[PDB]
Amino acid sequence: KPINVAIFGSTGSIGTNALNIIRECNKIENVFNVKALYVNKSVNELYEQAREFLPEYLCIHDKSVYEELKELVKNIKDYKPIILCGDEGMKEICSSNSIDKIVIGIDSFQGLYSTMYAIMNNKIVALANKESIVSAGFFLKKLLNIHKNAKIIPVDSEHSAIFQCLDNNKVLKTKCLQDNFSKINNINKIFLCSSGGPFQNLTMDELKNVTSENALKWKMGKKITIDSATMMNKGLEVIETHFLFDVDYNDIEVIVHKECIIHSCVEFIDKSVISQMYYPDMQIPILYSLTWPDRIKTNLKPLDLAQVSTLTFHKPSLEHFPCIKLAYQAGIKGNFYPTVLNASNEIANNLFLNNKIKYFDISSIISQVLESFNSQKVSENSEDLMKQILQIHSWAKDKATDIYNKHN
Amino acid sequence: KPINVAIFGSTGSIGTNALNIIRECNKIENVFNVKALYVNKSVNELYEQAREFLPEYLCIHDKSVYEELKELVKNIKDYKPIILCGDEGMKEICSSNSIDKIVIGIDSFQGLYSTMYAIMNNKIVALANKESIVSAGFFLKKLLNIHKNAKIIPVDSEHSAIFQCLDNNKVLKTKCLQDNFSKINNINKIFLCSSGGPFQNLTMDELKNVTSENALKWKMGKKITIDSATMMNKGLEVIETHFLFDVDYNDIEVIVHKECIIHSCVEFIDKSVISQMYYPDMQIPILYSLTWPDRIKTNLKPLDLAQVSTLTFHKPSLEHFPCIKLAYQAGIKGNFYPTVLNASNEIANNLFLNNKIKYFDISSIISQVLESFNSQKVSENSEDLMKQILQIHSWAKDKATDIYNKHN
Ligand SMILES: O=C(CC[C@@H](c1ccccc1)P(=O)(O)O)N(O)CCCCc1ccccc1
Ligand SMILES: O=C(CC[C@@H](c1ccccc1)P(=O)(O)O)N(O)CCCCc1ccccc1
Ligand SMILES: [Ca+2]
Ligand SMILES: [Ca+2]
Ligand SMILES: [Ca+2]
Ligand SMILES: [Mn+2]
Ligand SMILES: [Mn+2]
Repeated sequence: KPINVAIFGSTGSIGTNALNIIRECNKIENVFNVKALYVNKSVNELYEQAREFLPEYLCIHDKSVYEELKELVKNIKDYKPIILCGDEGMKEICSSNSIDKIVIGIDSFQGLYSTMYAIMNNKIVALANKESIVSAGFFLKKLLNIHKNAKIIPVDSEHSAIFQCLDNNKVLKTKCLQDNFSKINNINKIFLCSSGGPFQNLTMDELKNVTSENALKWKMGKKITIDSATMMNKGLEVIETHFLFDVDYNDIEVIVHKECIIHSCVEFIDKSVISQMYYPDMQIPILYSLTWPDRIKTNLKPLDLAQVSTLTFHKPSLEHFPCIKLAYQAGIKGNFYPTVLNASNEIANNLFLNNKIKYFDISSIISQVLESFNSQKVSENSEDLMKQILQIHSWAKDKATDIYNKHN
Repeated sequence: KPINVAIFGSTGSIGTNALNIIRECNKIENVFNVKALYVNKSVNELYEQAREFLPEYLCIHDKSVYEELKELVKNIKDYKPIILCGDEGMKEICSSNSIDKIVIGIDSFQGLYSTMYAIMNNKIVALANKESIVSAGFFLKKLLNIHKNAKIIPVDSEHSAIFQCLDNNKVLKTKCLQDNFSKINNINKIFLCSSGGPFQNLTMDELKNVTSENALKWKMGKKITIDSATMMNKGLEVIETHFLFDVDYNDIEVIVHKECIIHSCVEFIDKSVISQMYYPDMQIPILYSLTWPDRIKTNLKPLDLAQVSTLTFHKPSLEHFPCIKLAYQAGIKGNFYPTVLNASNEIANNLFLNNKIKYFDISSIISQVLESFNSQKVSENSEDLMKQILQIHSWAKDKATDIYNKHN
């Protein structure tokens, strides 16, 4: 009767917000069972969660802190969890029949690999790791066509908004990433809303001088904060929209909505538009991913629209935010160009973060790596397709660093 | 297969807008069959429509122009329609096995009356007439429980918006006007948007002396224009919301949205808000009523959110717009108080339209009638209940007139 959940990345932002909303929903009735918690290396934080939630499974990716975890957990009386580590631990959790739904709030390799294993085990995947969809969208589509009872349910706020705007009567006849999703759902176009970031109103001359300290002074992780500032975040979310909802790139419109109340909107084929709105918020997207197709009661503050008073919309300047254009171009090229976009941006974002390059150098580097890449035939074998994605991702990061080194 | 529709009141505003969107949609693909057209007395307008749509049935209410109708239709070649008159003709159309959906674009007695026969024949009724729901909501609820396959689908723009925000997998477990509709749809609260009418920036002293000319100089009929100016239209729509969707009065909030892009919003139990938006428009509400639970392609202009640029929201002042408070008071009292509100407002609206009373006298009269009414035992018998509604409607109109004459 309870929804049996695993949280991958349980000490990160998404994971901690998921546990917060689960704790609240479990106050009176047993709505969720927290079956498994996994972290990369935050052993002390994981032990504290284990004390509270007492999951059946605990897993830590970094095997150098496996013994530390086991020793900490011994102190919990009358608790004998299955304590695991590394990729093998992740696969064991994903394979458990006692787990229904998996929240993926880790990035990078562990994120893509856990997503893949969750799908291979026909789970419901509440996916918060947009970079998995960008890097490997065609591969995830292939896997979801094999593993018929698996589903990706979006958690990224804008994509949760789009999903909520749809009619569940139609959504239940398809699933995200499936060919023809937009036709079954009568989707014409998507308005993808953005905060615009901190640099949205600067002149070109001002924008040339910005630094990461300017971008880092709503509070989020450093990487995403930089991607919000360049609007590369939105570019990555355009690609994510294309894959999740089978919407053509020409039918995805970025709109800057600085109040961040409308989270995104869907235009249907009759030209009616449905939007989802709330304060900025991750509890609603996370909870909805775990309750869909139902909703359950929360104690969140109700939206006071009269207090909000004013909502504004404008189109972003592609001269000021060239990362948007690069993402459209990569997405439209398809093949492995999104993989290359993602990987090159990882390097360029970090160089800017660390004060090694200027704002317009971010897009310069990314553009040069995209122009250097040559289309490759897509492997038919799933395990070889994954190998190819990893090869291309590593090549694109090394290529970005080579461009930096040569200019330097 | 095609959507088989009858239009009641086919030369009125709703009826011509219905025929317009049917015509435009049929140019894209032929999906609607107009099976019947019924008009009050525009004998030559009905002829022109029959020429175009060639329905199986034609009906005119006024027997005086009945013969003239038949004369005109002889001139259409290879066209043998069934041509009917009056209430008898309306009942014959509603009983046709050929007709699935009936648009009610008429008012008064004939308005509630045609709605009743459509329900008794288990049809889909696209209902624009809020005064029917306000005045006779109990009779309609009872009828909808006798005739289980009948459904009312709302066309009033705000109520269509609300309905469009829902997941039809949940809607299909219930229907409009059913007890528990909001609980089954997980609805917590409604934002009922309003244009605010012409008087939001007026002071109390300015309102004291406004005239109907000030109200009548978005273009609509006189009665609803005056209701928009006093915000009694919104008050009626609050009661309509309560009946259609079973939302408690303390969970319906009126919000003034002068741009009229967001047409209304639904807050679910998780606090997520979903809204419908488009240009001001009656084509989408009418079309959705006929396509529900599907959507079809239109050639309407797409919403350009960046061009709209700014949306604003504020709370209405109850001191400036006392009709709003009277509507909530009547709705919360329940029983036949809504019937009394509607009927007394019909008289007061017309008194102001004809320069016989001032703006605050409208609410004064309505308030005095409501205070004179005493709750009635609600008949369990459907026929007796309809008689009660008619008796109370008549009483309230006469009481409003009595109050005006005693002061005058
Ligand atoms: O992609 C993102 C971050 C980047 C986007 C953003 C930024 C600020 C607000 C809204 C959107 P962007 O439009 O600038 O690319 N979300 O999905 C953020 C969600 C967090 C919402 C929240 C929770 C707590 C406190 C405050 C904001
Ligand atoms: O109740 C109504 C009329 C009263 C409300 C109103 C008035 C203007 C705009 C929006 C709403 P109110 O909020 O002032 O009470 N609708 O449902 C009107 C729908 C027609 C929309 C449209 C179509 C064509 C041209 C222009 C406006
Ligand atoms: Ca160690
Ligand atoms: Ca929905
Ligand atoms: Ca298209
Ligand atoms: Mn996002
Ligand atoms: Mn209305």
